[PDB]
Amino acid sequence: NWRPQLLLLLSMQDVRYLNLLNLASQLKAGKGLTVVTAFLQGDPTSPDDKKKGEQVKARMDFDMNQVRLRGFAKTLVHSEDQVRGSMSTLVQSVGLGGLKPNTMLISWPVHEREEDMTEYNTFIEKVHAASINDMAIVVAKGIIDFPSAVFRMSGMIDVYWIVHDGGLCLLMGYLLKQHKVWRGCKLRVIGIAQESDNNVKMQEDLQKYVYQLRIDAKIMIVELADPEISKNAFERTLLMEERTMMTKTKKERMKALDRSKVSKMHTAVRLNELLLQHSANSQLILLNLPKPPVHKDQQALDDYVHYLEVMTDKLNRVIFVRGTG
Amino acid sequence: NWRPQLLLLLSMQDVRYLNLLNLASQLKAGKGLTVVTAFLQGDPTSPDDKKKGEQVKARMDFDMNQVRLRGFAKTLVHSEDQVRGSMSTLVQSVGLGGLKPNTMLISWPVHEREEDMTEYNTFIEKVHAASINDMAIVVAKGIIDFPSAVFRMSGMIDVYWIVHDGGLCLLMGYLLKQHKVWRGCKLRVIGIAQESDNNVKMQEDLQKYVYQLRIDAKIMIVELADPEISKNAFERTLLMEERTMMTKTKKERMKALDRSKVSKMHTAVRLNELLLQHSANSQLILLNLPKPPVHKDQQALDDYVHYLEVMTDKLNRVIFVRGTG
Repeated sequence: NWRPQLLLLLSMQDVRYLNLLNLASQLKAGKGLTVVTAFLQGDPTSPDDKKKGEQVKARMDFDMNQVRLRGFAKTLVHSEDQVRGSMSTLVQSVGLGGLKPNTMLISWPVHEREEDMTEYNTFIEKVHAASINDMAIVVAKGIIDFPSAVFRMSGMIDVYWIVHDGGLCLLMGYLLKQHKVWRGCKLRVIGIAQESDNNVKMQEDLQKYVYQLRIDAKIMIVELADPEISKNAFERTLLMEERTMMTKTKKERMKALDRSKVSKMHTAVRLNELLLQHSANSQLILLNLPKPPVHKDQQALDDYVHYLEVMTDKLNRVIFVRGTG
Repeated sequence: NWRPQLLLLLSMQDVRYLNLLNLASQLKAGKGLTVVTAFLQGDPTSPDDKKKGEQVKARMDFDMNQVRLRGFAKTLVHSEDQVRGSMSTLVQSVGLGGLKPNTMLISWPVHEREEDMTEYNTFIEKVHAASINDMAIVVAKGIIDFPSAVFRMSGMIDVYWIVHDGGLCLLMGYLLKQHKVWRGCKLRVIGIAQESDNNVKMQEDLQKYVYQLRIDAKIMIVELADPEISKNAFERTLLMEERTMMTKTKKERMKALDRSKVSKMHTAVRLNELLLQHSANSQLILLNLPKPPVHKDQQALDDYVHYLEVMTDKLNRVIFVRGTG
């Protein structure tokens, strides 16, 4: 009976903003209390930037009211080279006064021009900040944009349950299904079977699970080692590896790290082929968000983001979800 | 009938910490709700630094309990190069959950070894952060240390009322006078008369003021242009200026800026002579905190701090106070 209490993080300078408000409102369906915080780059000691920030806050309060999202907004002014500590401090200090959000909601980072680099470069920090402060995190990904309360969807919502998460992905999909925007859809729960798993038992146990929770969902089990999917993904990967192509203890440590990199890339591509085969036309896909790298290198962030962009390439809407423990 | 609701800021690594708790407790006398935040330098994405931070928080909760200061504590982990944005963000975001501190309490910054430079270099930022977020600020200065509830003081508390502050300095002194530690003292309100002020009228009007507020305070008016004080300060300044000694529009702009620097230094020294003449043996001195520089240069901070250190040199305990407007 746990439900998300949301904390939205945004960077200010329009589409991703209103999309995020719409998703937040549909998750909450008028209940709860949501905190929306916008980060505005400027001088935190300047009165002119302060009232600029309170104009933004007023505009955000109006918007929340329009999408019928119950809560309040807050603007935070930071200087450019301090966005990192300002964000992580907000997460540690939110609800010093009483409320405590248990769920962070953010947008997938953009990284096409130089303006976006502050939001791209803090992505891993935000993911770590959530789990370290006992919050789930939700990451919305999509250039195909998100419906408002004016629309009625009725296609597929696919929950891929491929990690032990206590059913967190499933809860998010079930919660959307309760809102009128998504109520018409068909919920599907897709398990991915490894070579040693028992597909029939996975199907039966998932069916008994949703039956006992009285959830109207279809159950499907797909094979990660599918011959066709594996051949296709391998051939695709080799072509990708050629584009971006344009003593003993530390030796073998180097080989092992490269091995795992190549292996992780082949896996991402195989997952993408599987998602395209089964959910190319799905209106919503919910996935676990994998553990981010422990290291702060720029290559580590670039690799993490690329892994996930490759994995979810050419899909419509993806929501990544990650809990705490 | 306004009263301060405190927010203490500390940097962690012992004496200044407990001194600050004692002053906070004496201002509040068991009432209100106080937030104590400690800044711990580390990795905000590291679990090991997180539970380190919660040990500190537990130790602080115990200490507040001992000095009978009602409220709670919070530890914030930041990296070293992000202390600036982490502090200013805490001030903007404290009481997102309900409570709203209206008064920041900090310690005068230390700047003797390289460990202190993070706290010294954020001093002006903290002063601006308070006023921009509609908070008064209180700055405790003293190497001669502060009494705990075990002691009874009975010397002089001198409120220098030399700026239009709505009586904020006086309120702070009156509040201490209500606590048993300071109740035995004699409160003195000292006005400083410029050459064109009318000393007799200043005295009469201050006496009628405290009479109508039913405050037991003595009233004294001193002359800033005192011949002896002015001669002494001038001779002292010339000696100081020799130690640290070891087209037309921008020309005159340069001369004017140097003029005001030399003039500000002579004034600081004159004020210090006046405070030593009248309050050398006072147990507590309360002063307005002057507007900090608008510029972020390192020389601007160095000059601001030096001005105030020169002004309050060789005194026992000084509390600077600054409101909002």
